[PDB]
Amino acid sequence: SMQEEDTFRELRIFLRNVTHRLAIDKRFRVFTKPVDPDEVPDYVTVIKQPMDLSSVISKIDLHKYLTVKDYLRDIDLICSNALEYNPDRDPGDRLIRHRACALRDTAYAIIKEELDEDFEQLCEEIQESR
Ligand SMILES: Cc1ccc(NC(=O)CN2C(=O)NC(C)(C)C2=O)cc1S(=O)(=O)N1CCCCCC1
Repeated sequence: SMQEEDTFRELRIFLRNVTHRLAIDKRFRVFTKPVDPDEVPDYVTVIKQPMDLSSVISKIDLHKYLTVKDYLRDIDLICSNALEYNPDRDPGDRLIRHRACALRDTAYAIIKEELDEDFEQLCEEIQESR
Protein backbone atom coordinates (compact mmCIF):
# COMPACT_ATOMS: atom_id res chain seq x y z
CA SER A 1 0.00 0.00 0.00
CA MET A 2 0.93 3.75 -0.24
CA GLN A 3 0.81 3.85 3.64
CA GLU A 4 3.46 1.03 3.67
CA GLU A 5 5.52 2.84 0.96
CA ASP A 6 5.30 6.03 3.17
CA THR A 7 6.59 3.95 6.17
CA PHE A 8 9.68 2.69 4.25
CA ARG A 9 10.33 6.23 2.85
CA GLU A 10 10.35 7.60 6.44
CA LEU A 11 12.75 4.75 7.41
CA ARG A 12 15.16 5.69 4.54
CA ILE A 13 15.07 9.43 5.54
CA PHE A 14 15.84 8.46 9.18
CA LEU A 15 18.69 6.09 8.14
CA ARG A 16 20.27 8.67 5.74
CA ASN A 17 20.25 11.26 8.58
CA VAL A 18 21.92 8.84 11.10
CA THR A 19 24.53 7.77 8.47
CA HIS A 20 25.30 11.45 7.52
CA ARG A 21 25.93 12.30 11.21
CA LEU A 22 28.37 9.33 11.52
CA ALA A 23 30.08 10.17 8.17
CA ILE A 24 30.85 13.85 9.09
CA ASP A 25 32.44 12.84 12.49
CA LYS A 26 36.25 13.16 11.95
CA ARG A 27 36.84 10.01 14.13
CA PHE A 28 35.00 7.89 11.52
CA ARG A 29 36.66 9.26 8.31
CA VAL A 30 38.42 5.87 7.77
CA PHE A 31 34.99 4.12 7.57
CA THR A 32 33.50 6.61 4.98
CA LYS A 33 34.98 5.02 1.81
CA PRO A 34 35.68 1.43 0.68
CA VAL A 35 39.31 0.18 1.11
CA ASP A 36 41.40 1.20 -1.98
CA PRO A 37 42.81 -2.15 -3.28
CA ASP A 38 45.97 -0.36 -4.64
CA GLU A 39 46.66 0.73 -0.99
CA VAL A 40 45.54 -2.60 0.66
CA PRO A 41 45.66 -5.60 -1.74
CA ASP A 42 45.01 -8.37 0.89
CA TYR A 43 41.84 -6.61 2.29
CA VAL A 44 39.29 -8.25 -0.13
CA THR A 45 41.01 -11.68 0.53
CA VAL A 46 40.82 -11.36 4.41
CA ILE A 47 37.46 -9.47 4.68
CA LYS A 48 34.71 -11.51 2.93
CA GLN A 49 31.96 -8.78 3.16
CA PRO A 50 33.55 -5.29 2.98
CA MET A 51 31.25 -2.55 4.34
CA ASP A 52 31.70 1.25 4.71
CA LEU A 53 29.38 4.23 5.24
CA SER A 54 29.29 5.14 1.48
CA SER A 55 28.06 1.56 0.74
CA VAL A 56 25.42 1.92 3.51
CA ILE A 57 24.12 5.12 1.78
CA SER A 58 24.00 3.25 -1.58
CA LYS A 59 22.06 0.38 0.10
CA ILE A 60 19.51 2.79 1.72
CA ASP A 61 18.88 4.31 -1.77
CA LEU A 62 18.50 0.74 -3.25
CA HIS A 63 15.74 0.02 -0.62
CA LYS A 64 17.87 -2.81 0.89
CA TYR A 65 16.92 -1.87 4.53
CA LEU A 66 13.27 -2.52 5.53
CA THR A 67 14.06 -2.33 9.30
CA VAL A 68 16.53 -0.48 11.57
CA LYS A 69 17.69 -3.98 12.75
CA ASP A 70 18.88 -4.74 9.13
CA TYR A 71 20.73 -1.35 9.04
CA LEU A 72 22.43 -2.04 12.42
CA ARG A 73 23.66 -5.42 11.06
CA ASP A 74 25.72 -3.41 8.47
CA ILE A 75 26.99 -0.95 11.18
CA ASP A 76 27.97 -4.05 13.26
CA LEU A 77 29.78 -5.47 10.12
CA ILE A 78 31.84 -2.22 9.69
CA CYS A 79 32.87 -2.64 13.38
CA SER A 80 33.59 -6.43 13.28
CA ASN A 81 35.55 -6.06 9.95
CA ALA A 82 37.75 -3.36 11.62
CA LEU A 83 38.35 -5.54 14.76
CA GLU A 84 39.12 -8.63 12.57
CA TYR A 85 41.52 -6.84 10.12
CA ASN A 86 43.34 -4.75 12.83
CA PRO A 87 43.73 -7.09 15.88
CA ASP A 88 47.32 -6.16 16.99
CA ARG A 89 48.46 -4.41 20.21
CA ASP A 90 50.25 -1.62 18.24
CA PRO A 91 48.76 1.89 18.52
CA GLY A 92 47.65 2.04 14.83
CA ASP A 93 45.44 -1.08 15.32
CA ARG A 94 44.24 0.01 18.82
CA LEU A 95 43.18 3.48 17.42
CA ILE A 96 41.15 1.85 14.56
CA ARG A 97 39.47 -0.59 17.03
CA HIS A 98 38.62 2.29 19.46
CA ARG A 99 37.11 4.28 16.51
CA ALA A 100 35.20 1.18 15.24
CA CYS A 101 33.69 0.59 18.73
CA ALA A 102 32.85 4.36 18.94
CA LEU A 103 31.09 4.23 15.51
CA ARG A 104 28.97 1.25 16.66
CA ASP A 105 28.21 2.79 20.11
CA THR A 106 27.33 6.17 18.50
CA ALA A 107 24.92 4.59 15.95
CA TYR A 108 23.24 2.55 18.74
CA ALA A 109 22.98 5.67 21.01
CA ILE A 110 21.37 7.84 18.23
CA ILE A 111 18.86 5.05 17.49
CA LYS A 112 18.09 4.56 21.25
CA GLU A 113 17.31 8.35 21.59
CA GLU A 114 15.60 9.05 18.21
CA LEU A 115 13.91 5.82 16.88
CA ASP A 116 10.33 5.30 18.08
CA GLU A 117 10.03 1.58 19.13
CA ASP A 118 6.50 1.47 17.56
CA PHE A 119 7.92 2.75 14.23
CA GLU A 120 10.54 -0.08 14.25
CA GLN A 121 7.78 -2.59 15.24
CA LEU A 122 5.59 -1.43 12.24
CA CYS A 123 8.59 -1.85 9.83
CA GLU A 124 9.26 -5.39 11.24
CA GLU A 125 5.54 -6.31 10.73
CA ILE A 126 5.40 -4.99 7.09
CA GLN A 127 8.75 -6.86 6.43
CA GLU A 128 7.39 -10.19 7.93
CA SER A 129 4.12 -9.83 5.82
CA ARG A 130 6.16 -9.81 2.52
C1 LIG B 1 36.07 -1.39 8.23
C2 LIG B 1 36.70 -0.45 7.23
C3 LIG B 1 35.89 0.21 6.31
C4 LIG B 1 36.40 1.09 5.37
C5 LIG B 1 37.76 1.34 5.31
N1 LIG B 1 38.23 2.25 4.34
C6 LIG B 1 39.48 2.76 4.18
O1 LIG B 1 40.44 2.48 4.90
C7 LIG B 1 39.63 3.73 3.02
N2 LIG B 1 40.99 4.19 2.82
C8 LIG B 1 41.93 3.55 2.01
O2 LIG B 1 41.73 2.54 1.36
N3 LIG B 1 43.08 4.27 2.08
C9 LIG B 1 42.96 5.44 2.96
C10 LIG B 1 43.92 5.32 4.15
C11 LIG B 1 43.18 6.74 2.18
C12 LIG B 1 41.52 5.31 3.42
O3 LIG B 1 40.93 6.05 4.18
C13 LIG B 1 38.60 0.70 6.22
C14 LIG B 1 38.08 -0.18 7.16
S1 LIG B 1 39.22 -0.96 8.28
O4 LIG B 1 39.08 -0.32 9.55
O5 LIG B 1 39.05 -2.37 8.17
N4 LIG B 1 40.74 -0.63 7.76
C15 LIG B 1 41.31 0.70 8.01
C16 LIG B 1 42.61 0.65 8.77
C17 LIG B 1 43.84 0.28 7.97
C18 LIG B 1 43.74 -0.99 7.17
C19 LIG B 1 42.64 -1.00 6.13
C20 LIG B 1 41.28 -1.43 6.64
